[PDB]
Amino acid sequence: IHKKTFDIAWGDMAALGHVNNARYFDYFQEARIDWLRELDITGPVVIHVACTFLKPIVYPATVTIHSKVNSLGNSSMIMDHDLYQEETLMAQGVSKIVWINKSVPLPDIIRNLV
Amino acid sequence: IHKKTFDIAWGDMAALGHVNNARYFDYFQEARIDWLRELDITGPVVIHVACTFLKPIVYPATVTIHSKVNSLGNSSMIMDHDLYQEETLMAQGVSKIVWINKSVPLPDIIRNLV
Amino acid sequence: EINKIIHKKTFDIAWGDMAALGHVNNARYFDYFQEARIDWLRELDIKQTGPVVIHVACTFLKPIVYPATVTIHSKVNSLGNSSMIMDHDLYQEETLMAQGVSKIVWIDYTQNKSVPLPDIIRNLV
Amino acid sequence: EINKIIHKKTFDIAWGDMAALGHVNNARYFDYFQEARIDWLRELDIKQTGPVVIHVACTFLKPIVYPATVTIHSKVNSLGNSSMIMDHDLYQEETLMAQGVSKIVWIDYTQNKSVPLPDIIRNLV
Repeated sequence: IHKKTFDIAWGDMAALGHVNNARYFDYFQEARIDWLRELDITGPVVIHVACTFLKPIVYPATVTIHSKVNSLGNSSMIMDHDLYQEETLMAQGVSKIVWINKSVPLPDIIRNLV
Repeated sequence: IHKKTFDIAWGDMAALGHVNNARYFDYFQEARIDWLRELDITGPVVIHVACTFLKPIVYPATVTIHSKVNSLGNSSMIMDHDLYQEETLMAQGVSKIVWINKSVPLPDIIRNLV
Repeated sequence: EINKIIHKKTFDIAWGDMAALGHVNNARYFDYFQEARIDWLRELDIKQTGPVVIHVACTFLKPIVYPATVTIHSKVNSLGNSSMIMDHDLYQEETLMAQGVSKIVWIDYTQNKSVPLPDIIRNLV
Repeated sequence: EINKIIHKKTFDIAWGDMAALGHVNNARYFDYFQEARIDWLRELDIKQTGPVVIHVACTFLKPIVYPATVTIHSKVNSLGNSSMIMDHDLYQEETLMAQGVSKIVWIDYTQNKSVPLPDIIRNLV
């Protein structure tokens, strides 16, 4: 639903030779900001973030983050990021985003991302 | 069980004025490496990592990561990181670490961290 | 010959690149010059003996702000026996936001001994 | 007076600071000088008008490797009307791993106009 291609930086690599896991969260966050900026987004805050590391990534690489929403509970949402190197899936991201200091019903430009 | 005090860097702050969430994973990872280095640790790999963001952090700050293990299923472990600013809890980290490309029984210097 | 722009790299600023006071951290600029330089050496087919950075500098003429698409135009000069200098001009649109400089030396990595510059770089005279 | 070490900061290298080829990335050095400089200005009680970095440089004499405890000894010179220079020597143990330099200018932030240096810095003559 939202796609972002980009290249791994040589300095995103940690000493044992592949992307630091923490940079995966820099990647998912940029992807989230990008998408929200397209949508022209009282605000969200990330309450939770997680990654599952399937395959380690090496320089050089071109990768693509397929972002999608998967549940809206009013005032809350869950958002998935899938990180592909070529057709291979290298990691799964998942963020819980809330709207706000108290809970405001979900914007209506995302209710509509369905 | 493992404690690490340290100071937030001015450049760990993102534009809206408080620590980038992604740096929380730099913090938990260093804490994990530190501890494993004390323990003198075929190897682990992080398969999963997650954070829950309770309170945002601002410069300057002194914070402390209380790390502990919480389940060993042979060949797997779950490790918690709790990040305190003063006596206040600012976020909860949780990593799943596995030993290895196939599953080796858990080292015996961690079985012993009980 | 030398002081010509032999490399141009376009890209976008990550929202995380920004420091607290609302412009790009200045350490990150070096991350950008570092990427322009590595990409350029890949063109040339360069990647046990090889380049290391002995010095690097940057002058900050204008601050950069998210969102932003910048371009780095790289040129080279001062080739010595092992050494070479590489200037980077970082543009946003038509405006020059910063001028970088990085001195690179060729060594034997395992033996840390200075070693004469590759031929493919020498031919840029 | 000026060129004396007026600041010393001890710390440890993060395992993440290292770049692929097994020593500390060179952008991160600037993160260290940046922290030494901010800490020093906090001593002096410095934090709408204030310092910005116009230039920053570093010479890399020896590579740093994880694990490592380093010390940055900072000194100042070349005070001008708005400008000042600040040298950083980065030590591991008794060995000098890199020499940094950073030129700072005092401005009005909202108005980007050069402004005369604070008195508390001037008194270091």
